[PDB]
Amino acid sequence: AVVKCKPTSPGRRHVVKVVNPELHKGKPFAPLLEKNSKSGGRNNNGRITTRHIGGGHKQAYRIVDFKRNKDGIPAVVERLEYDPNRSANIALVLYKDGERRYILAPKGLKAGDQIQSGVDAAIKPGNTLPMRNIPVGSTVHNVEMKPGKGGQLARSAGTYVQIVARDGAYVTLRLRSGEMRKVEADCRATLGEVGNAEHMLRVLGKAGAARWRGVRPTVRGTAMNPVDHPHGGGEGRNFGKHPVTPWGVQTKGKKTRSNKRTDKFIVRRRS
RNA sequence: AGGACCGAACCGACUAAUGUUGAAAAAUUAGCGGAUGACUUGUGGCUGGGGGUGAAAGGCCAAUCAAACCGGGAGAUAGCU
RNA sequence: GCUCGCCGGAAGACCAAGGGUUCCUGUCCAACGUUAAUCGGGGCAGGGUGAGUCGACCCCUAAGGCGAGGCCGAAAGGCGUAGUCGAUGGGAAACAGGUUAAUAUUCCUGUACUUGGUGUUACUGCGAAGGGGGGACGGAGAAGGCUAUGUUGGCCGGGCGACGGUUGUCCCGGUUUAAGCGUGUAGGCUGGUUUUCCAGGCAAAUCCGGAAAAUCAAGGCUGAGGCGUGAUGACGAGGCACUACGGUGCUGAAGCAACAAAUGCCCUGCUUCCAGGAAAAGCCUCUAAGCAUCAGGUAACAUCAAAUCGUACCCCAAACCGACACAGGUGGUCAGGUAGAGAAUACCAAGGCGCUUGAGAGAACUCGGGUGAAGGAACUAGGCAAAAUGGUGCCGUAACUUCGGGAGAAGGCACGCUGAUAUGUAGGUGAGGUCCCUCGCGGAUGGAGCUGAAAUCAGUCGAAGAUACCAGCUGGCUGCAACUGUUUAUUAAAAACACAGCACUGUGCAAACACGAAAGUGGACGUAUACGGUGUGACGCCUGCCCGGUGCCGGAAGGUUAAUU
RNA sequence: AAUUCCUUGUCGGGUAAGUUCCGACCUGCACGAAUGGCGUAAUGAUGGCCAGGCUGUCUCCACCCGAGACUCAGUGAAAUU
RNA sequence: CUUUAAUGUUUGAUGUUCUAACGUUGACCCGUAAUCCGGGUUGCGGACAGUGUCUGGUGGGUAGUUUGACUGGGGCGGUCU
Repeated sequence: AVVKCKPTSPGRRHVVKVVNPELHKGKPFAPLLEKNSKSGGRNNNGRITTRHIGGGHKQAYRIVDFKRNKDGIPAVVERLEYDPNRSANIALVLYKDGERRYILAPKGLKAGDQIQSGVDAAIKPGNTLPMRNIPVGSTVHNVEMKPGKGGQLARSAGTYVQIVARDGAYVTLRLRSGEMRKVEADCRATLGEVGNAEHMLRVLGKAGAARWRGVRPTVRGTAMNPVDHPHGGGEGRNFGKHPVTPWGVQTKGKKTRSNKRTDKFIVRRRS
């Protein structure tokens, strides 16, 4: 739910929280936990490869099952849980055989509801079926791109994919980015939209909030002496050159897609 | 409840005087700021020189930084002293 | 040796790190000590560090490192699998007292305990590089229940006062006692027991998980403290003989209660919040492959073993880092008394010091401070500095405002001591006693004693009652930046850098991008409500005209145009 | 105007007297709308200005307490030449 | 030997399709009590992609260098036969 904190302090006038009581107010399922130590934007060589990353709050990894290959065995939702490693919330489900697993939580899922995977599953939100058996004009999430590896698209808070057509062993999709992609007509997809849609209306409010997320401050570059950045310096605020990345790339329109390996599944890239 | 309030430890270093072959190759005294947090601290670890890191000052990288230090090319070259 | 003065959340005591004999004793004084030196952290010699329980080694791992093969790479070599190292973390066990010139939870006395090996006996399904469980973990807040400890009283011993008073509501001191064993409370959590079935846990499983029934509601786990035991002991103020006044054997009284009470224990708890909170082993269970009048397991007793290294001393400092016996720097632990909100401040206790040149004189001038006639910022670049303000409670409190603030706005009154209300109140604590009982560390009743505010009235001293130390100057107009923050270690803390927010743009995942000759890694065990880059910089009303130029994104008819031919 | 050369712009405010400050005027040498424009409560060891209190800051110094200076003893440097 | 159409042959351009090269940071099995690697099976792509040699364009991202002299100081201007 949406709620705006009160201006009891400078640092709360603009903070906005996304609260939800349905989430489990307790410890998570340990057997599905894994240590996730932070890196800091560095690599095996120790060099900062991705800037603006460091610190943040400790996190343990919740092993999520994006494949959903347990077919013909229904599961009941035990409880909704909070996962820091992603924006959407997850759901601990209990299979009839006694095995529990985590999944992404669709829009209107609850605790106690049932879901089933496979080719003979029902057409309801939260179910997983190969897109071959999904009608056209439907809406799915956690879409696979190659059969067997697991969902890779529409995994975020409120991201959904819409199926537009089915030509052969392929199907055409419009992703949340407006792009029009095609994938094999056997890649499993999960019905419904990921439910955290109020995650975008959130407001951190203060700088320290972004630092809890493991984010580090962003220094522009215009105040970065010429040795450090192309924009560099100058007496005052000159900036009389083209906007450019560090390492010299435009950043203001220049397209940088150079795959040329797929180059078949793209139809309506965007805009 | 709070990057909330006063204020010690703790962390800093705004003003002044002293000191300036100093007690000290940046301190002392008197006041000053933050003080549940983008806080602070111990231990150990990673990043190596046209590179690192940098809430960015051309700042820091062993009292040394507009390209560290040791050795070597090297008895560089010096129409200048 | 008698005094004086200083620290006393240390300038005291115990450690890590680091140093490595500076420790103790004897002896010496050239040099070292900023002076002398009989002294010394100096020289010389001798002596000193005693562990099954402390720590390390050892078992388990974190970040990370190395890395058989392997992948990649002109060579060197780089990345990395299985694995192996790696604490700053997890993992069995000792307390008190006494003792040496110098060591001790290490020696001695007493009382305990833990993990293993072997053997006898009795009863036996044992077994893993595997499965599960557990270990296992955040921040803040909230009390309650205890203790450490302290105060008073009582008890015991001593004392009757260098000057008035002092046999009394007088004065001084002591009033300590552990681990462990046993008891299982305050209290926290969880519903238990039995039978059957099952796509799960890489196969199996009596374990875990899941489903279905009957049957009982009481079963259990965890748990500070207290009590008892340990303890007819030990220690003990002080005695009595030795007594070189350097010191020894024996003896040694009381050894209770109440109140207050922690930041520490119950508490790895409870409650609540988002930023959602290590791993692995030991340990508890499950069985497989396997072994069965075996081997092995369990239980009791018995016996043996528990090695090796460190252990002195300093450790906010003269012993470590600073070239010095240097106003510096240095992590953790113990945290008394009076007043106080307090770990501030003042004065003190234990204890430890007076800072390794002194003596005198009492000029200018300098430094650090104290007071000041009248005037009161006339000083000065500038109220620089200094002076001033300063506490609790009550009344009261502006424009403006994002309605939270502004605000401790401003400003005003009252603060002592004594007595009474009340021979010490309200409150808090709570014994005996009575009653109850599942007879217990119980519940109720009961209120002794202890403890003790705050206010009112009255009276009273002083120039002055927040009397010391401690301890906001205030207000008004205004620029810039929203704010908290960050920065030029060592002349610049700012209007700069960050910032939440906004926008443009790129990126469909083997993502863009970045580090890399490459492999590969990061981004991310993420997937456009995401990530990267750029600029702007809370919020609020808004963000206008121009695509010629440069760049970017697109597009076509033609022209020009590389290697090649 | 953190931007205004001319310039102490002009008027008014405040002062006995105000190149600074405040508020208006516009002739903006050379503001201007996310290298953002105009406002903005709160905040700030921020810049500037005016008041009350306060004072040895000053008129104008005076006296006093201590540490040095001075003298004796012991030890015993330095820049410079 | 001036000339043009169905075939054979030839190479060259486009188009559709296939799989055997190649790719696979898809699935499963084994080495193997191993998310590396390799092998195998299968699927998806598929002669594209990608790499090598050559070549055009772009290229302060990174380098090595240049940027004169006279001169009533230098610069500016002017001059240099």
